[PDB]
Amino acid sequence: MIQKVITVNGIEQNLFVDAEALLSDVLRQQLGLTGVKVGCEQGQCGACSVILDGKVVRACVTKMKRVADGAQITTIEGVGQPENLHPLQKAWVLHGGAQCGFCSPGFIVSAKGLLDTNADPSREDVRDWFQKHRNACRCTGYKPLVDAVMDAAAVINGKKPETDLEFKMPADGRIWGSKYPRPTAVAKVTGTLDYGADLGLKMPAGTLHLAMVQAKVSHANIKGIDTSEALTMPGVHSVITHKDVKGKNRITGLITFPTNKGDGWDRPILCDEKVFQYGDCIALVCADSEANARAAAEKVKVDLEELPAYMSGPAAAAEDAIEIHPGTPNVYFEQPIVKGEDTGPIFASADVTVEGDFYVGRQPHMPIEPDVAFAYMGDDGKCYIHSKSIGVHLHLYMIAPGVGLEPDQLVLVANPMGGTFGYKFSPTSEALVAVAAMATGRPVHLRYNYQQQQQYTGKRSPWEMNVKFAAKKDGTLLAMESDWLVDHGPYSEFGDLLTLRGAQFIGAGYNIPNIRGLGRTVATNHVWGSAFRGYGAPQSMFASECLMDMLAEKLGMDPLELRYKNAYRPGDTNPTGQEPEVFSLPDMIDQLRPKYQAALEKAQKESTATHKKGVGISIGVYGSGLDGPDASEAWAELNADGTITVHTAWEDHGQGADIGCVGTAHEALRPMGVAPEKIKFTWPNTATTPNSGPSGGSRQQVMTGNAIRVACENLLKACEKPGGGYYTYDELKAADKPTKITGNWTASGATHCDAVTGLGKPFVVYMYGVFMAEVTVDVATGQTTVDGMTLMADLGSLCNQLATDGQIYGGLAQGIGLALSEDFEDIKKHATLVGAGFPFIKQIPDKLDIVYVNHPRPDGPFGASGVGELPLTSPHAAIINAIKSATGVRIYRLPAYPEKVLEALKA
Amino acid sequence: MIQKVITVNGIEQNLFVDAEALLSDVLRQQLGLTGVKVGCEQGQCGACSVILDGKVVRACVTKMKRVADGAQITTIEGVGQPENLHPLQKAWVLHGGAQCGFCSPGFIVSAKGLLDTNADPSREDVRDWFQKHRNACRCTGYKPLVDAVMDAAAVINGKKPETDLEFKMPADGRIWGSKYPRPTAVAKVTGTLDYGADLGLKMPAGTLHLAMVQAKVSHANIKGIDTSEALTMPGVHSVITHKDVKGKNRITGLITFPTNKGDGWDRPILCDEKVFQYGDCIALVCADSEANARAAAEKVKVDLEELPAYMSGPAAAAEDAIEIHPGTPNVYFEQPIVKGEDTGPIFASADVTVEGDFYVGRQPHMPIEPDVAFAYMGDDGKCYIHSKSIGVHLHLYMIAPGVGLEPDQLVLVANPMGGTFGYKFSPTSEALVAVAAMATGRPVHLRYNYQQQQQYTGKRSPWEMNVKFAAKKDGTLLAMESDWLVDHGPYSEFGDLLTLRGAQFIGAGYNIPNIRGLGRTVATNHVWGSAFRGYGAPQSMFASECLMDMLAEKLGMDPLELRYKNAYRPGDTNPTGQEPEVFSLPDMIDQLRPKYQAALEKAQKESTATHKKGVGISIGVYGSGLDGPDASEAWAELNADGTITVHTAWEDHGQGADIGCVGTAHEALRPMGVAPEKIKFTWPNTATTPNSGPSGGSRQQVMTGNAIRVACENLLKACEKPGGGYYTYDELKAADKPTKITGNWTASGATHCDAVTGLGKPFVVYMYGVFMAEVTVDVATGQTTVDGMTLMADLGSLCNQLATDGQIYGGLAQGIGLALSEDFEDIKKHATLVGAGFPFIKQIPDKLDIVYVNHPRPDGPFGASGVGELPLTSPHAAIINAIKSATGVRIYRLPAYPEKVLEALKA
Ligand code: FES
Ligand code: FES
Ligand code: FES
Ligand code: FES
Ligand SMILES: [Cl-]
Ligand SMILES: [Cl-]
Ligand SMILES: [Cl-]
Ligand SMILES: [Cl-]
Ligand SMILES: [Cl-]
Ligand SMILES: [Cl-]
Ligand SMILES: [Mg+2]
Ligand SMILES: [Mg+2]
Ligand SMILES: [Mg+2]
Ligand SMILES: [Mg+2]
Ligand SMILES: [Mg+2]
Ligand SMILES: [Mg+2]
Ligand code: NA
Ligand code: NA
Ligand code: NA
Ligand code: NA
Repeated sequence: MIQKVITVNGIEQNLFVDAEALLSDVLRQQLGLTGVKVGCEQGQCGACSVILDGKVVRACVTKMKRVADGAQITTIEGVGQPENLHPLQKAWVLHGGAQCGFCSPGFIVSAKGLLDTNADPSREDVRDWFQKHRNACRCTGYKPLVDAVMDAAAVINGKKPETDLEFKMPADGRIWGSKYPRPTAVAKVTGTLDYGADLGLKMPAGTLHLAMVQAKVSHANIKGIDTSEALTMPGVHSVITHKDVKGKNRITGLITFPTNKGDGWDRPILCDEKVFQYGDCIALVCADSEANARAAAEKVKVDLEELPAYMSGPAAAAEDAIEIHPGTPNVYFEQPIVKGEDTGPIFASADVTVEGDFYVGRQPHMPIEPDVAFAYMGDDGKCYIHSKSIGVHLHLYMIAPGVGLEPDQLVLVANPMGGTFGYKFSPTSEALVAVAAMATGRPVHLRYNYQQQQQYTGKRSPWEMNVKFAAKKDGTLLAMESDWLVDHGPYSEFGDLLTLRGAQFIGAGYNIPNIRGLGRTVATNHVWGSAFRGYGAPQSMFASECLMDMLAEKLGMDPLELRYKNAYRPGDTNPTGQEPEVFSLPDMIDQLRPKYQAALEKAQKESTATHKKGVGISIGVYGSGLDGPDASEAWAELNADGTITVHTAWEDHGQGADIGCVGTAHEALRPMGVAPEKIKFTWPNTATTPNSGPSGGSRQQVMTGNAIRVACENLLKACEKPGGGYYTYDELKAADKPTKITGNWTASGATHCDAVTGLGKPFVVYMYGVFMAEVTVDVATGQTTVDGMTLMADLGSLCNQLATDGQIYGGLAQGIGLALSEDFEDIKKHATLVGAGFPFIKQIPDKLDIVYVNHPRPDGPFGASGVGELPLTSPHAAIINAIKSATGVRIYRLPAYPEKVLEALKA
Repeated sequence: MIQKVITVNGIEQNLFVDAEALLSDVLRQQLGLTGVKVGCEQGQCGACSVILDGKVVRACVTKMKRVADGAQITTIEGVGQPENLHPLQKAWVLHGGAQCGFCSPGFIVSAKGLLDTNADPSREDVRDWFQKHRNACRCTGYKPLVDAVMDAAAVINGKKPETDLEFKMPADGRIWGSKYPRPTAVAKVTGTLDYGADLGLKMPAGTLHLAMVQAKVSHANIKGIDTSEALTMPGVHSVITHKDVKGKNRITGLITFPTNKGDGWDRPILCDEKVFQYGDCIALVCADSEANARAAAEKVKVDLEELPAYMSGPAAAAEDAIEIHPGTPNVYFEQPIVKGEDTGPIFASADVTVEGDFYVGRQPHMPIEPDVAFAYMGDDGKCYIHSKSIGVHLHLYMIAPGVGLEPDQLVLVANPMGGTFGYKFSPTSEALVAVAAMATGRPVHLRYNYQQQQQYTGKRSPWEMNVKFAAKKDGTLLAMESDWLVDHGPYSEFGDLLTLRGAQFIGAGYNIPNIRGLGRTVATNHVWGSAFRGYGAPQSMFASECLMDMLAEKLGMDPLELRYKNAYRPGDTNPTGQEPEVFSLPDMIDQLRPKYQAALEKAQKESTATHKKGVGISIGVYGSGLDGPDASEAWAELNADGTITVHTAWEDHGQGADIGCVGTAHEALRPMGVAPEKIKFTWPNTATTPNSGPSGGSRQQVMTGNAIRVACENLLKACEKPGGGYYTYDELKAADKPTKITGNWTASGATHCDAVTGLGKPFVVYMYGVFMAEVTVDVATGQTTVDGMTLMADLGSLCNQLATDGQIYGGLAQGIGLALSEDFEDIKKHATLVGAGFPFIKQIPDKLDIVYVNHPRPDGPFGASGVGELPLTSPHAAIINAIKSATGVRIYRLPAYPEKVLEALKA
């Protein structure tokens, strides 16, 4: 050990440290500076950025031996605090740069380092700086972060007054549609919002820290578990196995389709008879620290009989394949789509036909914050779980039978969380922590490292697809045929539903009267499927939007004009036979057209012999809702202090559940003149908030926004005074009148898609958009650079523009990754951010352009649709179409790795 | 466990707690708010004061179940921070209210609570508030704290501008003699100075926490130790016993007098053959937490043969008594005093003689911070100890042979510390933590609780005394006889030296030509003797100053006038035959006289039948130095940034080592125009600071102040430019000239007192004072209230008036405790603050008056003497003399408990 006397955030610290200890651990654990966020732990994400003697360093890869006596360190806590915000923090809030907020401290500290060395950076200087310092963001697409740095710099430079970094209320007083900052922003930009790992550090002594004993093969029969060496190791309390589970030790898919061949009870909590994928949790070590638990987990010995593993859909679907779940065929679900007339004769007599085979793979979510959860037994006898769940009520029912609790004896709460992008539509760690809390009686905390986040959370499910179009010479679509095979890994939850998405979205955007297709879901031993932003659309629409360009090529037609010819207009129906609710695609195409033509001309002018430029188009469509007559509930309550609490379980991945609540409520409450800062939101809790439903399917703004609107309308009625005006809390309580008022809303016009035909009216609101990608391909290396993305978006009406702009930029960036760099195929190589192709700032163009072409929705609150998943529906198709425009080569199987593009260029 | 969402220091906290947990632990350990100080842990000291929902509460006795959802908590961190100080914090700094600083956060938070309820309190309102809220201070005597509250209130009320709470530099630029604030004040008032327990919380995981296995009988032969049950208990690493000690397992007294009958090696580190007092440490449990170590220590079984214990000096000194240290007589030292002619014949022929038997007991130091230390093995192979040592070099040599290290392989460092008042002139925990660090190889931390602070740190040693005076009718003293028996408990360190103090100080202040006396030191089984502020003078001068009043009474002379007749004047010598260096007692008496006469008249006028008022006088004298030719060393270094570091081992109990250094250096550096904020001090460290010596004997201002002066004079010479002016650092380094310059100083005129006669010149500088106490005695209950104290003080020249005023107020308050309420006689009953008679604010009068009558010392730096121990030399004699004045009764044996006074009143 060594004494080091240094200054941290301007205050002398008399530190006692191991010279080999990591600065991140010292700052977070010894000094309580949990504003230093840790994600990857490998120097790749920048979340742990601190200033050390004028240099921005990653604290997770800086050992204390590198910190000199008398060193100066600054963390986010030294940049500024609530009510003493630095210009960078104020700018972040104003520009909406904190979505999940997990990267915000690190970007802000890094930016202070930049501005201390270059007071007047260009936007490119800012981008170069964040590239060099490895500041990674998965939510924002980087543009808002650069915007914030530039604004702060202007203020620090005296070019602009600091008051201009503070939001100015619009003249109309309306926050609906405005850039009003989100309530959680201040906490996020000051490092004072506690995420799950932060909470772990602040839990009491005697909290047990868990480590997973995980399968290191992909498929096996388990013969035994020996914990004897582990029990002797430092700090170890006990080891938990399936024998300690008090219920069924299975997670239920809950809404497993009747025509699924499996019962939906396939997924264990702790493996008992079998390993089904690499990473499966076989045991939990409980210890006094994460470090001691992990060390001991390495000594637990599992005796396995390894089995041949099926690592792709086609392998597992072979007629000869051995059943992974004995008694259930590996191909456990099929969904037909049968619209209109038989397609065979139409293809035979059509002027033109096209066909393609396409692939979209196992995209990894890559939030900056790896999975983390904790649980404890309450003083009331219930088991409490606090996690990254984005469907607390859903997950309660998925896990309660398995853990052996009745639903009223378990409570799930959503912690503040650093992104999910859908992986948390699935249970991950909740059942594990519940079992351990129940077995020990003690609080327990489980933090995944980044390798576990990659290997042992669910993934976008790969689809192998064949799609065909028949059309007239004038471009009018006549018929479509489709086939898709969904590799869902070993756990069935929502796999049938994901497969149904192919019937709904392959070919969406156009009038196609005649469709014959079939989706099939297959169990494999690769990573299990969890929702990933777009949930079936990125697969489906990659195929159909690439195939539209192939059709245009075969006709000698411009691909934007081919889309214009076929786009939904009154009278048309979507693939499930339902009429669209608004018709904005022609409007959006007409408004895009001159920008597309100019982009084509620029690409022609600026292309060189070696660097070929191209422009690509695609359409995106997706539902806002879960299928059928989805519903939500909210409670609007006048509090004694005159504030109003809007109680919901609107789960916040980081997308803006807080501001969606406040903005929607504000608009609904305008007759009573309620200031936005007087409106409070509630963190999701299954005991004390209503069943608003999960934040999946881009649904909350529509479903919960409507429930909030109704609850607020009902509160206004409850407060109305005879003769005009409104009663105060005191007046209502004195008259023994209610102050907490319910509202509910149901999408009553919706119906589930049929099991035989796929036809129905699954959503009452959809999101519609048109993408344009501008790219450059280096034909010597095959490397593609995306120079610009544009989204024409019809969101009906904006609840909050900081929220929607940010959602779109973030989705576009994930689309660039999906197109060019991302996959989870190689269990070890793709288990790091850099290994799996995470998009760092230079991969995302500064030119991300949005044009809102909003057609108010009949059933949306104040006309709103969702936004969340729209920007990932097909940006990757636009990008691949742009590579084709540039070079003549078509990549059918994502991602467009440089060598793959080169091979195609040279064939 | 329960989730509680509350606000702490204005920030929402999502807390997870045990409902039974103490708020102090939650705030300090879970939230890192080490500004909440914990001392007593029993709700008696107020150090842990926090504001909870507008009420000031003691966090150490507030369980989390009392903290409601939505509660608001404020700690010192929420009051203000460095560079954002609250008016109360600024006022504390300006008024010098932070000496050790350990109580400062709690008083400030408590005061904010006061001012939030009563914006314009009277001084009595402030006192009533601190009484009610149990805010205890052992350093300041409370008056400076009340001063600070009143000043802050005026500012908060708009009656006075906030800028007036900031120090204004004197016109002359001189900080010597000024009220310049001490460097450490800001950290203390903001809770950002880490004391030893705070450091423990900020040490790395894998630091082991120690608990002592202690004797629960006073005297025994040890037969065995069974650790078997303890080793099985939660979190336990190991148990350390004497078998793990690598050296002699004894602490050496180091400077044991040759005529001592013992070898000075009597004190074990870990008991091996015997228990010598209740509380002796027999083993150390090492565990993952203090709580787990303590729980396991309760299960360690010690097999003992209890022996009869001698619990007082007279019992142990009986001719028949069994030797506690076999081979050494219990009476192990005698010091004669033989001055002038044989006293028998002088007593026989004198006009008047008086005699008395007096007792001063086992006063407990009662710092607000209980003892704490830690140790580790450095990367350099040395063993480092960080403790409350106020003599780091001294303690290194006292313990190194016992722990089995050569002196260069051990390093002792003084942590910031919450008071000692001399107990840390002794080793307490240093050898214990060293043994454990060496045995385990791991960092180790040991915190005493308040019961252990009381039972198992050293104490003022009781003296049983008989003193006699012979005098002429006109009051001229002719001769003195003295006998004293010093109960030193079982451990000899500095016991012989303490006994020699009786030869030096019994009768000090007056010309007494003929003296015959004898002091004897005896080992007992009550608590071992450690220095307590005044170190022999409080005992010695209680006897002689009470006896002077008895002489005055027998002569029918006024007791101030009797002192005036006899006080040192040129030509006189002190009891050791040495001439005083200055002669200020007559001056001080002349200046006190009219205030004494007015006080007498007030007492006469204001006395009633039931409440009798009186006025008492005493003189105090004490040396500044350790005996003989004491010395110190300092290094003055010009740093590259133009600051100057003054390197010393001036140990800070809280008295002001920081400001003594800065003020003395500033004065010495004035020719070069060095601003005070440019002068840095060094925390004591045996490896990297010079052997400046211990902060004992009121010596540092004289010894180390002179060394600092010399080092600074030498730095000026090193920086002088030919032709006038001074070179910069850059100019000196370029010329390859030295920048770090030594200075030393020795009290060359001093000699040790003779072993046969007691004569010598032990100190070259003394401190001189005259006390006046004003009291009221309720003759129905025997309760005495001290209504006022005055000290006429000759300190030569003031380095810093905030420091000296505070030292005097603090010493006067300890004198009130010594006189009226304090003892450590009953091992259990006196093991709490309240049980042992700690003076809370209402026991200390707001009227504490100082008059400086400074006679510059020939050998002091800029004329300064010490101050530290002067105010405790005899205030308790003045108080007892005032009780006699008021009521006619004399208390001979302290303390003057009400029942004791009543018994005397009624006899
Ligand atoms: S770079 Fe440190 S946590 Fe990712
Ligand atoms: S806001 Fe950047 S990772 Fe979420
Ligand atoms: S009153 Fe809480 S530590 Fe003393
Ligand atoms: S300053 Fe109050 S206890 Fe030391
Ligand atoms: Cl057909
Ligand atoms: Cl391909
Ligand atoms: Cl490649
Ligand atoms: Cl004699
Ligand atoms: Cl008495
Ligand atoms: Cl009493
Ligand atoms: Mg500022
Ligand atoms: Mg038509
Ligand atoms: Mg190749
Ligand atoms: Mg202020
Ligand atoms: Mg004389
Ligand atoms: Mg009695
Ligand atoms: Na901590
Ligand atoms: Na792993
Ligand atoms: Na802590
Ligand atoms: Na004890």
